[PDB]
This record gives sequence, C-alpha cells and structure tokens, in this order.
Amino acid sequence: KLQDSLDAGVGNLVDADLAKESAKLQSLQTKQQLGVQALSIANQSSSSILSLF
Amino acid sequence: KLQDSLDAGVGNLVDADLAKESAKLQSLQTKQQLGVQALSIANQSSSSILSLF
Repeated sequence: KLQDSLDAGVGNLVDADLAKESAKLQSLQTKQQLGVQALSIANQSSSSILSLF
Repeated sequence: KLQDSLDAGVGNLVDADLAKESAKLQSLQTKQQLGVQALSIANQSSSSILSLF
C-alpha cells in the first residue's frame, strides 16, 4: 500500500495534462504556418526599386 | 461420562457455525465478482486521449 502511495505521489509531481498540450500544439502549429507566410511577405520588399531605373 | 463432557467442551471451544459461513460466502463471492468488474472499469480510463491527437 505504501509503495502505491509513493508512486502516485511522484506521478502527481511530474506528470502532464495531455488535453491541454493538444490545444497548445494546434495553436502553435497554426502560428508557425502563419510565421512562414509573414517572413515570405517581408522578403518581397524592396523588389519595386528596379522599376525606377 | 467425564470423557464425553471434555470432548463436548473442546468442541464448544473451537467449532464453527456453518449456517453463518454460508451467508458470508455468498456475500463475499458476489463482492469479488463486482470487484473484478470495477477493476475492468478502472482500466479503461485514459483511452480517450488518443482522439485528441
């Protein structure tokens, strides 16, 4: 009985909640996809200078 | 006569009542059958996490 209590206590200390990690993973994947597109938008600046010359 | 008295006395000391043991046995068998089912119910927890990923 004591060993079961100690195992449960350590698990309570260091375990995670995967239900929350799923939501965080979804939001972060969407944000990374948006960040790549934002970097692509930022790269195409200064390309309009060539028309002046 | 004395030997009969002593045998009856020892029997009175260490004998059981089987009428009560029958009822206790029935209740304990039912409780064990319920305990196996309860353990089976407890095992199937955390199986719903996989749907989140």
